Amino acid sequence: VNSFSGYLKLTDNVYIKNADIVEEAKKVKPTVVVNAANVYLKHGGGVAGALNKATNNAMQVESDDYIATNGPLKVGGSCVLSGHNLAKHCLHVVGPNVNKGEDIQLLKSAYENFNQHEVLLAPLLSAGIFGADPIHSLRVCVDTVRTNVYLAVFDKNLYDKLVSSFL
Ligand SMILES: OC1(CNc2ncnc3[nH]ccc23)CCSCC1
Ligand SMILES: [Cl-]
Repeated sequence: VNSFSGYLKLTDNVYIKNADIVEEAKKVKPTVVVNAANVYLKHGGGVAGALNKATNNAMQVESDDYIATNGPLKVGGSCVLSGHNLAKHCLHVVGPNVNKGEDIQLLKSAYENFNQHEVLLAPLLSAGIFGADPIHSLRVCVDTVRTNVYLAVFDKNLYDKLVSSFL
């Protein structure tokens, strides 16, 4: 039993809600919140910009030190950093950005990072400004993640379409 509330159950381990991931994180304070990161951990917009703003830019400061030490992530890769005021940890995961020409096949590799964590609050990878089809992202999530994932979908119209079309 956990403290996530109001989710629709899609499968044994995947749940979905119409919610702002920032507000969800502030309420639940989960062990792991997933960021929709880019390889440079430049949290300018989308989910990343919103999560960073909620940390008063502390996420960006920590991320800049991480990159200065380690260099960029790989597309499909991840790193674990602090969750600041939002969660214990933030798992920064880089899905392919279709608006950059990146291979959508890397979406499965990105979701594999979730399997290293028993429970996560997450957005749909490569959705929104990363330009992939969110219906496709949900399918890859369900077919790849085996740990317990609570998906927050900001857009109510999109949430309803994802539910209604789910196979
Ligand atoms: O959910 C997405 C990604 N974007 C966000 N998701 C959750 N919380 C968020 N807060 C700010 C942005 C944001 C992908 C699925 S379709 C609707 C958009
Ligand atoms: Cl977005």
